[PDB]
Amino acid sequence: MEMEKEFEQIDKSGSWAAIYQDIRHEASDFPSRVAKLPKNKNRNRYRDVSPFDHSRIKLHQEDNDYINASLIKMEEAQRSYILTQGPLPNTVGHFWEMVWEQKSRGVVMLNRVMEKGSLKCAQYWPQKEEKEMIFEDTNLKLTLISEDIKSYYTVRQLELENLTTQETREILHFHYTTWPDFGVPESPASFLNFLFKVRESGSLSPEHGPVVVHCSAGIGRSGTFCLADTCLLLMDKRKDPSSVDIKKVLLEMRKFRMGLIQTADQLRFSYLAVIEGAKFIM
Ligand SMILES: CN1CCN(C(=O)Nc2ccc(F)cc2)CC1
Repeated sequence: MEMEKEFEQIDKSGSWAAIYQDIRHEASDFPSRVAKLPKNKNRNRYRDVSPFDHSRIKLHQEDNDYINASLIKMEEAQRSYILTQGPLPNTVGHFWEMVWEQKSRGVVMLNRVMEKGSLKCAQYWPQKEEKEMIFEDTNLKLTLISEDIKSYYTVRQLELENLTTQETREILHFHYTTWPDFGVPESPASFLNFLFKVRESGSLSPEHGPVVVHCSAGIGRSGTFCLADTCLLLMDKRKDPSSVDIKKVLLEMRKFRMGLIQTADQLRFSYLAVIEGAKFIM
């Protein structure tokens, strides 16, 4: 079926939970043996969210190459993304090592450091220009260059220096700051505006390594971001845009990381975002 009318048909019939449970039943199951090794317990935020072995990002290190991060490679859309958990106190150096080694240009953050009165990720970037951060375990230096605070999101320019080689690179930090503590946004308008700002920066384009996207677990809000982006790109590329099937795209993405889209409300919000976004594109 088309999307917008499939949408009203699920609303009128109140069957979002049944649609979402079908997706969960059909999703791929691949091994995640490296994630479950005992030496990696303090590298995982949640015991039930792990990268598959076949798609995990490897650190360029011979001691321990493990990070909770996955490469999502979308062949028809010609887009790639790295989806990862919010960094932990003992993985902030690994996080920036990955950004460096994968040649990423942008980092997309969809959570606040504290939500619901608890810490959802480490404070992994500097908040003042004159107070830079040094990650001694991976030999990197990170400096805040500029910050632009808007009503729904903040954009930061950061300098990452590889202290072994003295090479430097400019990294863009795109921080969506207004996702509610509970539920999903009422309108997709600010989320779509944010997606378009990431696109306009070049961070999603083939001349760079894959964008790094995270929330707390790296599957819920993060899944909504890449699902909406890929569906809108396919609607531009194909002769028949009504052939784009958001459930099929989501199942393809779940071949590369488990659990993408965590609730039926997140699934409905993803439909809404693609539907409204397709009208603005034209
Ligand atoms: C002001 N300009 C913007 C480009 N720029 C940069 O560093 N790009 C980049 C390339 C490759 C990579 F992996 C990360 C960033 C700094 C100079």
